[PDB]
Amino acid sequence: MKALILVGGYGTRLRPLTLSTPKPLVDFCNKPILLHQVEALAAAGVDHVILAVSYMSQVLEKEMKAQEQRLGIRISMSHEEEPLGTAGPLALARDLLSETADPFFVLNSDVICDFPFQAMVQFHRHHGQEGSILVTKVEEPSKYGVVVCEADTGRIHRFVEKPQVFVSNKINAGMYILSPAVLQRIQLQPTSIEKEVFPIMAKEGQLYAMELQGFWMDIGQPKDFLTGMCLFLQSLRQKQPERLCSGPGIVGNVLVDPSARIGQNCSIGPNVSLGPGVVVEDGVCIRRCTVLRDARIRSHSWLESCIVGWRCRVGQWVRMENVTVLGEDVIVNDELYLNGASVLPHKSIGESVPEPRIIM
Amino acid sequence: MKALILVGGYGTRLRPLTLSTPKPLVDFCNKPILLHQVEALAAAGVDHVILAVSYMSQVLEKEMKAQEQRLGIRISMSHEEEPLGTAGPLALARDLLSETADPFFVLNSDVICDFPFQAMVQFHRHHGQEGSILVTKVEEPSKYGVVVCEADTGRIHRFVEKPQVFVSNKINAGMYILSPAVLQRIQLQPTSIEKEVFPIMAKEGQLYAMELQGFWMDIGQPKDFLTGMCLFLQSLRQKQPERLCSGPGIVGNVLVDPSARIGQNCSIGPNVSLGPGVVVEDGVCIRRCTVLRDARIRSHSWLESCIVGWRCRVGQWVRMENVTVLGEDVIVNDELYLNGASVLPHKSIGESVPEPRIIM
Ligand SMILES: Nc1nc2c(ncn2[C@@H]2O[C@H](COP(=O)(O)OP(=O)(O)OP(=O)(O)O)[C@@H](O)[C@H]2O)c(=O)[nH]1
Ligand SMILES: Nc1nc2c(ncn2[C@@H]2O[C@H](COP(=O)(O)OP(=O)(O)OP(=O)(O)O)[C@@H](O)[C@H]2O)c(=O)[nH]1
Repeated sequence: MKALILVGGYGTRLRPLTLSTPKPLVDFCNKPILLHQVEALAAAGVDHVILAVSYMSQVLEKEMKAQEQRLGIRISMSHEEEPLGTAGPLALARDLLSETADPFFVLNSDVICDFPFQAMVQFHRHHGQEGSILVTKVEEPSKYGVVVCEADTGRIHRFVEKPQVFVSNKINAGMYILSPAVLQRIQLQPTSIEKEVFPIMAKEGQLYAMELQGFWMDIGQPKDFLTGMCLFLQSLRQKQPERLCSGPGIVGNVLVDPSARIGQNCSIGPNVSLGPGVVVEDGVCIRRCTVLRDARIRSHSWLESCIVGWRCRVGQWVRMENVTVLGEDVIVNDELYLNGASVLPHKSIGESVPEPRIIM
Repeated sequence: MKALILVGGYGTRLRPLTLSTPKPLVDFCNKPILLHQVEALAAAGVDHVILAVSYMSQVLEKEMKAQEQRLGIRISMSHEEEPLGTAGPLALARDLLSETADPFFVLNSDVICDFPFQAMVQFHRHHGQEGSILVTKVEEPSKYGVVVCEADTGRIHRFVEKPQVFVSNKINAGMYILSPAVLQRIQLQPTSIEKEVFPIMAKEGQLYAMELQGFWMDIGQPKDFLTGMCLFLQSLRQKQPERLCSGPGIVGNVLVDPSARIGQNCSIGPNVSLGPGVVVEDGVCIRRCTVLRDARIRSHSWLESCIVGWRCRVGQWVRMENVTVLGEDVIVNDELYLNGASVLPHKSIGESVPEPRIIM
């Protein structure tokens, strides 16, 4: 049993992180999201995964070929020149998914959740048709495409792409299991699967919907990165509570790498990830922020709801609030205020940014 | 006699273009800026030109070994692991510029002008001292650092970085002729030369200043890129008037590459440089704009004062004004309006941008 991962290129959202390394290679709770997905996928028992990339990503082939030898499952490498979309990647890796008539996982990279792989296999064997789709609950139907499910069967009736009508609560979760006949329906042109291929299958009624328990987040956006951060630390607190670092100046769910250093007399608040090799100085308050690797946060700073990129240097007495994202190698001078500043990589900030704008 | 070229790392202005190719590799009037500078340096008779990179730029390595076998002059590549700034590159390549006791050029890449190399050599031999600076006029002194000039000697009494006192009209033009004893003064720490080293040479009175006639531009900025493109097409009109393409639907000084295609019944206005392989369709008005290579502009569009990146697709009835820089592979949909839209690469725009803002 095989599994395709969609990890083509350039996540548009969260652009200051995607400009430096690819979107599946950014560090989500001190680990890339692709390592989370292939880690759970080898926990499922999938033999070999296949990864479909349009962007040339030599650092990603380096990481995945080290990870292929690290974990014990093989990794084949679907390579594309022109952006092939989301359906086209199944049709390039076509003959290999045609080699065995057995249902295969199809996964989006930007979703982090608690993966029910074998329960989804068991649902797909229990319903016995072509495609199985994973759906979740949200609180805001006016953002994502709603799907309507029948009770006790989970069959699709209609796939609706726009909101504001309220025919259904449930939302695409980005996990599919597909049969090879679905792949026979997919052509090599760059078209999207969820835009047309899932719509005719829903018009045939071929898809069925399986529901999750909870803890789902697409983290393709930076505010969605921070909410999925918050929910992943809550799920780690409730599954492996010895892995979060606890202490006297530590509040809530805090996960700290062993390479990370935390200074004397500072209160690190709830729902934070500190990357490997970060240096926190004295008097620094960190709440709901994600600090990626080798980023030094100097003394007496205050930081709320932010993404500090790799090898940054925020000075002393900087205030940082409202989901500002720093790119790689961003130096922030002393005594500055950042609110909504999406700062591009290799920038030096000496102004305060009172209002949300992009610094380049 | 040789020349050092500051070439290295991530020009933060002109960023929509900098994120795809390096800053000396962007095409300025159907030619990269570095090919302009090395082309003029080989017209001067410089033996070998050394360029100092800190950003890993393998494509620059690639076009520079192609240009090494093109122009007949050797190219040496000083490599820096972390940023050494603009004085550090003098110190890293310092044993090569210490091999011969000649005065050497050191150049900024973002300056495009009519290069008076041998006149600067004659001026440096006449004044007979340590360092010679090129200076030029400006219309607003409140933007750039001013430098005072004595008549009939050209010596620099004082170097002022900050404006708004009006002691001098003249501005640094980005070309220096330096002795080996300047590079014995120079140090291996990432300091910049125009911060500290030129100020203590001006403090010793050791600097002298040579004045340009006209046609100077620093094109590190996109509006400055368009103004320098206007000035370069004016100087190209007065020097090689048979190289600019003339026609019935062509107004002003227009440079068209031989691979570029221009459709019927369209009005290409003044100061327009079309790159190699661009496709201008039927009824497109383009004034004051720079269209880089492989970019298609579909029918009935209107473009004024804009930089169209590589492999773009501007749709039909699109209006673009106010220095809207499109990055690489930007698909603008039909019937849109862009005013100041500084669009990042690999974007698709479906909305009008009425005010100047950054689209990521
Ligand atoms: N390999 C390949 N992967 C692609 C291509 N287009 C999209 N993908 C992947 O498709 C998956 C899901 O698509 P999206 O949720 O829209 O993510 P995205 O393509 O990164 O776009 P944004 O997140 O909005 O910036 C992502 O993991 C992408 O990496 C492609 O052309 N080639
Ligand atoms: N090779 C090397 N080159 C550098 C470095 N820093 C600056 N340079 C070069 O110094 C030259 C002049 O500096 P600037 O005019 O400020 O240009 P810039 O470094 O591109 O910065 P911006 O144009 O404002 O984005 C440019 O051609 C840069 O390529 C460096 O750290 N390593």
